[PDB]
Amino acid sequence: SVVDPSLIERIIRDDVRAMGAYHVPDSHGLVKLDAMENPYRLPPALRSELAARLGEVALNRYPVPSSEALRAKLKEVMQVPAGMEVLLGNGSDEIISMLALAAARPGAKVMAPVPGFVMYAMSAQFAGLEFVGVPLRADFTLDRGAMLAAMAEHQPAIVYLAYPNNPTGNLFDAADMEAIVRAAQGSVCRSLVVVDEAYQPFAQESWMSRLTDFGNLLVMRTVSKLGLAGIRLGYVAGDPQWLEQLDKVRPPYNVNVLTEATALFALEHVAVLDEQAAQLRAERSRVAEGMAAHGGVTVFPSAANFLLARVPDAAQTFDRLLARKVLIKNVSKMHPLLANCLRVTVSTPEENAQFLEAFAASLQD
Amino acid sequence: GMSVVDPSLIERIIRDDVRAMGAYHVPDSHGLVKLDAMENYRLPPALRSELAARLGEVSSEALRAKLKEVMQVPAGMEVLLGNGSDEIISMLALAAARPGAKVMAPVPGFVMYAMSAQFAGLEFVGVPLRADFTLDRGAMLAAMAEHQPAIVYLAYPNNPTGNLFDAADMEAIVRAAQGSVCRSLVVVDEAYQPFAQESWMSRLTDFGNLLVMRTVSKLGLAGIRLGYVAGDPQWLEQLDKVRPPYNVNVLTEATALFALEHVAVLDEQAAQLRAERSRVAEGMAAHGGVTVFPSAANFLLARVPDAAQTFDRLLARKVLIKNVSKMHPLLANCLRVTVSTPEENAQFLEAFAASLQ
Repeated sequence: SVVDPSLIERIIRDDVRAMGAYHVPDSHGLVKLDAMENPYRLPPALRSELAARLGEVALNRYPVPSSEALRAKLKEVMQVPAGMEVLLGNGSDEIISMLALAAARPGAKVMAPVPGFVMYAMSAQFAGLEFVGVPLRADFTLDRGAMLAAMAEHQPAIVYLAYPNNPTGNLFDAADMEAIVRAAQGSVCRSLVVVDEAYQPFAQESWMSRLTDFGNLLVMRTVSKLGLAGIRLGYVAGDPQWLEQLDKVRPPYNVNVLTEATALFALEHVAVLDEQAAQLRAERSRVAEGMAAHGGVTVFPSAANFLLARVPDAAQTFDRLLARKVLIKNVSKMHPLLANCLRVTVSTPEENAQFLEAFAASLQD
Repeated sequence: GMSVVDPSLIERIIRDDVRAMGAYHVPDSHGLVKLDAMENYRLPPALRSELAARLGEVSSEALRAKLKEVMQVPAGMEVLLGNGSDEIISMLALAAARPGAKVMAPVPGFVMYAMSAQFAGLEFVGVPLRADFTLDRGAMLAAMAEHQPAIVYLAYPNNPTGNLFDAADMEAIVRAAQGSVCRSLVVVDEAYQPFAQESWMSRLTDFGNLLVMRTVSKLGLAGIRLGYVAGDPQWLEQLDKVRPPYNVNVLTEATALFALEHVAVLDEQAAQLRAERSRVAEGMAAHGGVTVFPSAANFLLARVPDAAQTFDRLLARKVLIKNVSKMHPLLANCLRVTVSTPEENAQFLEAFAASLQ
């Protein structure tokens, strides 16, 4: 090796080098419950129908998925209110970046609760805008007064609210959020408020209908990738006066055809996707109950496909789980309020049962 | 009111220049011969069904191993996978997005070097190429000395100019970025390099601040090409920390593996490109006032008397090429034309000839 390690130290962000193995190698029997992903596969009948449709779209056998058709289907399926426009993207990150870029005015700031979605290189993930993180309460609830005070002091351009939040899992108090949306219209500050529902499972309480009630609100979501890897379709709904501006800063590339065809298929099989969501809800409860039954464990409330839990010793529990071929996410070092916290992704019944046993054993000192 | 948009709030939040821009209107390319994009198809029946089978049935390890084998990634170097060169360029910008971190590239260059920097909130330093689009070593080194960039992109060959920069100049740049002039990661972007050409891959052994970026052919299928970056694990282990889980679609990977297992087909693609690119270049250069610039890529850059007029006339004749005229002073009156199938190339040269009269 002819690498100069001091050059790597100089070029790569300290927070990127600080992080440990974001991806660990796929060994024999390793159960991964560390990533934002849905382990559930479709029924064989739907799997082969999707494989057929994507294969045909790949080989130019089936027709091109029209963006106008995909947007129209989203509006219908997602009950986008009358008068509101939908804008498509390559995942939620592109849409967040487009938003930040559209608002990249001299001195523009982005404000979001912390610990929150963008856990590293925040300003970088918000087109160079200054990031202002407002701590959530110790129990991860949104601190209305703290948000309002920071809003008054800092005068942000954009307020981002993850609904549910990553890594904490919780849906913030709806009243507190409405107060924030109204405050940002002028009385406290002047901001676009973006409710990010990217970690929200299908057929759940959405802010989509609140687009009718607030002129400074945008609601962003994603469509399932249906276990084929790749890029989830991202989308943002809101008033044409906001979206028409946002669409001018799109990167020099469109949304790829497989993502569009896959998202279309997802939208056309909502009954099946509702079934998965229900099965995951039942499994999340069993996993939460199992973890919660132990001494010194706090399982925090969750509306997501993952659970955050505080344990006596996260570093120790992580290693002991990995020693039993179970990989979860240690979020302990990402923020002071996440001290001794692990984030477990809800998986299949078989994998959940393996996690629960390994978790129970790892906690014994 | 509470429920209605405040147009002064739009004015306060959204950039003045974005509001001044016209709306994004998606143009229909229906009925047009499209020679404005970075695409090559022509796959035979037997392979098309074999590929169809593979995609019907559908391991990143297996793909990563086959990439290293076929592309002869040097011993000790690893590969990181992504969605085209685009995702890799974005990941690099994010991983290197420290305060004051600058991205540098010779200009005119691929729009994503500057764009990736803008999206990551990083300054971009364009260093002009010479009027003939050759790399200016002296300019590059002075720029590096002055600005101290974090990343330097050296395309091989360059988009939209098509040419391969001087190898000695490039090596000088890579070595200067090790500490003598500045301290930068130098990425050789081989995304536009056809198969079976001179590559920087083997030089990963010689330079510790070098990464080599490439794509695999998608065999003319619709969608994304597999993109990958080869280099030392100490670099790639850090870049892997911003790679999203399951970032690449299984069909993208399947097609990439199918292509890496049918190298002879990639060789035949390369051979047909050499022939057709010579044909198109000659046909264009025959016209008075037309300068075709040298290329080792899937497209040709040409300067015409009036690019706006030639573009409109070609479009009126149902042929779409890329008007890069306004994208850099050095591209004044330049059009970038993608080399395609014999039939499409014939239609282009027919339309091009009629549009110049």
